[PDB]
Amino acid sequence: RLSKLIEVLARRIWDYDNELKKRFKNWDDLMKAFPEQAKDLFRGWLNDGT
Amino acid sequence: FKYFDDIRPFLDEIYKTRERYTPFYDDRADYNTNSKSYYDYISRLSKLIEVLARRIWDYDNELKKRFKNWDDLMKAFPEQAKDLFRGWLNDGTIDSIIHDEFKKYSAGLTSAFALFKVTEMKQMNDFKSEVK
Amino acid sequence: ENDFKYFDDIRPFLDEIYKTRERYTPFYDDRADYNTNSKSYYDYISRLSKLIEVLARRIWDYDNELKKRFKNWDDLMKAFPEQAKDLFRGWLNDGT
Repeated sequence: RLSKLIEVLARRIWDYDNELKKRFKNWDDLMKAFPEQAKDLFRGWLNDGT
Repeated sequence: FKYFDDIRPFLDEIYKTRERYTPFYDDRADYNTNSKSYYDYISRLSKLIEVLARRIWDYDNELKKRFKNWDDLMKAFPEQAKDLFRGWLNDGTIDSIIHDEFKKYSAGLTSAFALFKVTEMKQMNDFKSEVK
Repeated sequence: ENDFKYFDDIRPFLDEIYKTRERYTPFYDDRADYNTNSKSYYDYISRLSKLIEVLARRIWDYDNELKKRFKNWDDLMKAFPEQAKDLFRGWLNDGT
């Protein structure tokens, strides 16, 4: 039973990896491409309202 | 340090035994009852329950690194917003701010008090026509 | 002053065990074969079992904590244009 239990939580660690590699392929793009996005979104024309 | 290693060469490590030749008739295992096998099995099985907890430490160390990188970039960001605004002032888009600041509000205040003053004057002409 | 005799009322009970600690062999005996029962394998996996389940649950419920921690990332993302326009209206105050 303890062998089955370490197996199933090892599979839980693997789907943490499968989730988290995908999250960091997403996130670090935003942290790499941040200044271009910072120049881009700031030029939106809500500025006259401010 | 994020490495989804692969799933199959870990699930065989829990079902693997070398089975070395420990001799019978020695004092390594005196009574050779089936108890020292249990000790050596469960203690060798609880290695991987340290392993994946170290993997949890790897996750949280990485996320601390991630949010720290974000926090330092947010420290740096007003140094971009300044000189961005200097780009916004040394160009000709001051014609947004001075024209949208000037004309609409000035004409609104002048026409508002002009309408109010002419309406008040019409009220006073009405009032003197009432009085006389 | 002659105070703090808390180091001193220990003295008649600290010489006492030094007296009856090592002068025993004319007064006692070495016989009777007391049995000692000490902890087979079932107490060993007792010592290991609560210890593994108390971190087995505490890595099973890592997902909801991590779910919080990549929820507030997107909370920061949706809070960021507000903070950018709030930063922008700061400098133009002196700017205009």
